[PDB]
Amino acid sequence: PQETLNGGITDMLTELANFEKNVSQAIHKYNAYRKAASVIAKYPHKIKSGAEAKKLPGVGTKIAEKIDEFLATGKLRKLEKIRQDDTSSSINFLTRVSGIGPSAARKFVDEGIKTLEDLRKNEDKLNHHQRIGLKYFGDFEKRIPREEMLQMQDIVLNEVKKVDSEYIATVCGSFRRGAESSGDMDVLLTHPSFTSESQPKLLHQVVEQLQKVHFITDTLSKGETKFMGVCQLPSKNDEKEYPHRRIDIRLIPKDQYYCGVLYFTGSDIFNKNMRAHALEKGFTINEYTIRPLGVTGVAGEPLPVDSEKDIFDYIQWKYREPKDRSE
DNA sequence: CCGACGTCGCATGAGC
DNA sequence: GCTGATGCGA
DNA sequence: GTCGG
Ligand code: NA
Ligand code: NA
Repeated sequence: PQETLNGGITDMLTELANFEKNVSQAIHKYNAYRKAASVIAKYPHKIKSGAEAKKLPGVGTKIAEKIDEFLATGKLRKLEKIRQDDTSSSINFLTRVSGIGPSAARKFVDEGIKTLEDLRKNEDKLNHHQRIGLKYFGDFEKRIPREEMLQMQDIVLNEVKKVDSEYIATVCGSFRRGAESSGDMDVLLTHPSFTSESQPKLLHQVVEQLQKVHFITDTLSKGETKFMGVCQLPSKNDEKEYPHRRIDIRLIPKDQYYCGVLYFTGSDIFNKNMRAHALEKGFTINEYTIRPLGVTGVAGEPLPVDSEKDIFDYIQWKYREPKDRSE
């Protein structure tokens, strides 16, 4: 619903969330504030009091108090104070650079490094990932229009097939669900020659070809099963250059591919709902396999999966389009 | 009261 | 130089 | 910070 409903509250909780991750380094508190921010962001009424919000799952006593304070005063004293905190706001800011987490950011600010320009003056203290993150700080914070994602998909699917026409490639994430914009490109890759009960170069040569035609421009990380890096659409001649994007490519065993596609398609809320059905039906679904319990709860061997629908079939639920997997 | 809160590949440091 | 923990991102 | 065993 309209941000004007409870935007101040959700923004406040989101701010508090970020400080718990990046500054307090308390990851579970961060997820709590986000869970509260989300359940409120889906609430179709302008909240009148903290008690009204406390009814919602994810909102407890402390946030109810904070909502009371915000509603009455228009702000939150603890948030206002940490905003002005030069050390804390600087630590929180540096973590926006990909590769710089809470630990690196605190180390930087300790030794007087607070800003992007500070990072620029100090390259030899940055690792390879962080340098890329610094290099593309702005572009990485931009979202990717679906039209560009399609143009990116065209290039990925084409070069992948050109390497070996037996490769199977699927762009997952919210893009596969039909989102009008994406944050990055998540590619899932497989080959009939690759199963669980069974080359080290299946991933390399796909990455290699995408570098060869200058789609992939940088590499954050690269192993035998997982690639994380940077890509860029070809500049339409004299038209303004496209922003560099984040792209992940992972090689999954064929017998685990469709459990992988299902999981990385999402949504998170949908996955939660989905593998909670499965439990009530005697099956355990994770990222890799679907397995059966189990009179006492001993999970048996992974069931054969040749498609997404195959998984739906096991747990007696009808196949639902990626379009309709918001929850 | 008090533990769970996802899990893991890769890069990198520490430990030895 | 080998083993394993840590930081990071997803 | 919240939930739940
Ligand atoms: Na609640
Ligand atoms: Na970061």
